[PDB]
Amino acid sequence: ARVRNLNRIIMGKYEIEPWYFSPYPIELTDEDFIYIDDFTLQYFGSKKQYERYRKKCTLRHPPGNEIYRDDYVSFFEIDGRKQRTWCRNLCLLSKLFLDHKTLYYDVDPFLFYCMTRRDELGHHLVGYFSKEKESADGYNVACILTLPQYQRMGYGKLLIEFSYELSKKENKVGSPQKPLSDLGLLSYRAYWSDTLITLLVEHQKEITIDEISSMTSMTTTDILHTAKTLNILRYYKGQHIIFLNEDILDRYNRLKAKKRRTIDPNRLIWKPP
Ligand SMILES: CC(=O)SCCNC(=O)CCNC(=O)[C@H](O)C(C)(C)COP(=O)(O)OP(=O)(O)OC[C@H]1O[C@@H](n2cnc3c(N)ncnc32)[C@H](O)[C@@H]1OP(=O)(O)O
Repeated sequence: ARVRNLNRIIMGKYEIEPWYFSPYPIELTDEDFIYIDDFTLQYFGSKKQYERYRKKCTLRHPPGNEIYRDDYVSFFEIDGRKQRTWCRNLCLLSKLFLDHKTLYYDVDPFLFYCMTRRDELGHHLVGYFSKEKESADGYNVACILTLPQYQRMGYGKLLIEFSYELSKKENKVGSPQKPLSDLGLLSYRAYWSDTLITLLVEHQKEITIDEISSMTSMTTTDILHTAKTLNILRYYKGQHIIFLNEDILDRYNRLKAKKRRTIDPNRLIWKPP
């Protein structure tokens, strides 16, 4: 009698192996897989069951308001309390790739911003980031995740950039919840670096900390840490600034050479509560 662990999830054409254990309320059997509907995120122990529900009539995108939509991606804002089932399913899926995550069942305190890529086939959920409706620490992100099958395609940086656009619209600085996984922290460091580098080349050769946080919603701490890492911190005109140098120009051009997609602030149709 085999009592197997969940060793693989079948999502669309993808067969993904979890990185960590997730509390799916499922029976342990001699099989080690479950089906995850790429639209509803519902889990099924049998292909037949999955098929049975797949036929049902359902929207083909996350259950929320589309507050951002460009030719590349869309962002849906979902209130956990309004979509408990879907969000709980999202959290169970997310935990498979997180060392730790708050109780998956309690989604009420969060707002989920799910990003989809649109094809000739429609919407495809590629990642998301949750956010406390009320954060005592002012965290502008709780967990952020790019589904495994879509990682290392630039989606994570888009998720992060979007979280800062919300903060900017809110007229507040923000920073991701600590502690961050290594993957998460390294992604933020790259984003913060790319951001200061782009500002120095496209905005001004010299910029004060205040100006930076005002334009990016990045906190003083994240700005200083990033500036020190790049060796671009100085004192000019009576205050601390970051400055441009050949290294930064080089980095900027290399960044641009990758012709990466970015978020257009003008397409964010959203008002904070
Ligand atoms: C806040 C918190 O509670 S934190 C927890 C953070 N989340 C996790 O740990 C969950 C598991 N991990 C993940 O979901 C992901 O690893 C994340 C979100 C941390 C990062 O997401 P990703 O989609 O992989 O990010 P992204 O692709 O933008 O990262 C850039 C990397 O992709 C590579 N890349 C992007 N597009 C391309 C492309 N077209 N061709 C080749 N490489 C590419 C970059 O070269 C870079 O590699 P590098 O980091 O060694 O320099």
